[PDB]
Amino acid sequence: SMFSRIRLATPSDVPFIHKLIHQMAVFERLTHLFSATESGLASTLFTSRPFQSFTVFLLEVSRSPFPATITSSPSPDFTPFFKTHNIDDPESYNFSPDMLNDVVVAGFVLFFPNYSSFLSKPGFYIEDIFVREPYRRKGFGSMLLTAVAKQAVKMGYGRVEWVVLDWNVNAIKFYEQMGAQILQEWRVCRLTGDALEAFDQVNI
Amino acid sequence: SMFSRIRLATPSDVPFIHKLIHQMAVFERLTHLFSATESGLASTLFTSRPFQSFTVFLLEVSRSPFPATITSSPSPDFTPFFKTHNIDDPESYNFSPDMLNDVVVAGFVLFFPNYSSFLSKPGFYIEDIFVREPYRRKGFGSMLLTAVAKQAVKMGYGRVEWVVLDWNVNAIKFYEQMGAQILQEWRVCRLTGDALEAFDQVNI
Repeated sequence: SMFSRIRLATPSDVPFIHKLIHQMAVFERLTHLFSATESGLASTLFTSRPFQSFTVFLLEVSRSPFPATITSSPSPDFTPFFKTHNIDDPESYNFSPDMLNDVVVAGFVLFFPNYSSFLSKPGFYIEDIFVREPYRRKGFGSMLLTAVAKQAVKMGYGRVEWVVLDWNVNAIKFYEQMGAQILQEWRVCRLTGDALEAFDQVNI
Repeated sequence: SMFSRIRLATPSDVPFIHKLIHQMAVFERLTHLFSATESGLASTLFTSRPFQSFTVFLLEVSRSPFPATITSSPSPDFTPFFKTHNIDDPESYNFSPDMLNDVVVAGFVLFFPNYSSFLSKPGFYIEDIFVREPYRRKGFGSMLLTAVAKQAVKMGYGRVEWVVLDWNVNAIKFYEQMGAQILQEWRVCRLTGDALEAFDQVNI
């Protein structure tokens, strides 16, 4: 048996969030895009309460059962999610929130509220899901997505949204099986870098 | 001369936000999607400070100059944006935040923070821009977009993002002229309605 739990991240989890983002960049061969720092994460991710703005769920695993609750959870609207599964992790020591306890961080989902004007209802947008290598091929990416959807339902939020690569045919079919719809008409536009910084010069 | 100003919305602006969203739905022939209420907007849009979560800039117009400042602005990171332009508005009385003053609300942009994991930096996502009919064909939609970009630069945010219709060739060219990039590989996925509500039944 391997036990898993999904909980809310708090400021003390910044080292693990930093390392998970780095491993995600390594996995994607995108480390040239990585400039995240622990200070940057610590000063930006936790300026609001969970679900108020940026929110991170952490996936943790253990060979022994987790506690049934988290009494110190940073939100009153959240109780952890759990699953039991029927493994060598050399990086365990860099992912243990309590060095003496047999629990390691295995993945994360980062999400934040979006909004539907026509409904006057918030929803969630999922920005990143990443599961580190020893825990891959076990369905944990889907478990983290499911956790965000379940939280949206508990809170009465209107929609959960994310993006998918046009060619990722297997993920598209997976999302459709869940009842999600791929909105074929929209394209994402991004203003960044020197192009964004040039707006400093507009006389308004 | 017509003077314009872009300021932060506050809870007292809920009636105008409600009516602007409604006019946007009427304009798009999408009123069958409109279920927004003043109470819903009032209880969801203002649970955080400006730029912390959902944020609305309001465009206002006047035949006389605006004050140079807003001392009661709900954010210390914001000063209003202004433009002078070289008109019959029957709906003026439904859009005047102070009935005796010669100022009317003409449009809005609704946006909220997004996040780049690789940068550990927030950005802004623009959800809606709408300018009501007597003030259309005057460049105010671009002015509202510019306001969000300028605010991102002032705050050191990393990117501004939005979506565009694949066939909206003129808007695409406009966004490219500004230096934005259309990311052709991504498609938006949406989980909503009974499909979302079904996640209540997942045993995690």
